[PDB]
Amino acid sequence: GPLGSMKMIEVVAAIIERDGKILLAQRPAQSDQAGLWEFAGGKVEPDESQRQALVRELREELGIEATVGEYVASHQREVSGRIIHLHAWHVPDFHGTLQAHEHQALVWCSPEEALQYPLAPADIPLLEAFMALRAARPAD
Repeated sequence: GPLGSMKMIEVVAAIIERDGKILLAQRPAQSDQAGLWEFAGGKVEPDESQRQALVRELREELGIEATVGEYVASHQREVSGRIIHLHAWHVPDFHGTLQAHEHQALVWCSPEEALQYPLAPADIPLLEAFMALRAARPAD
């Protein structure tokens, strides 16, 4: 029925895996509290590429020039009628040093460890399949 009657909000999430651990950045929304970490990334403008968005967003937020390669998983959710389309992609390489611009703390923790923390509701299904990818291995 309604296709174009809905608009998608595209968001790319970068899974920065170094040493076997993933990069988590502390940032909530309107919460006066902290402790909840998120997977760094950003919203995708239609005129920019999904990989390009991650690369530039991480360059702006994390001060790193990331190299996008292997896709992990995608998750869909809604924001008052609008469908947000999140892509968790694994960046196997990054140029620079990770810094937190719009984020408070930056931590490296293993996939299994990460899902035991207060991750955003969208980041959970994404990490679930990331650790799934390492444990089941789609290459078999």
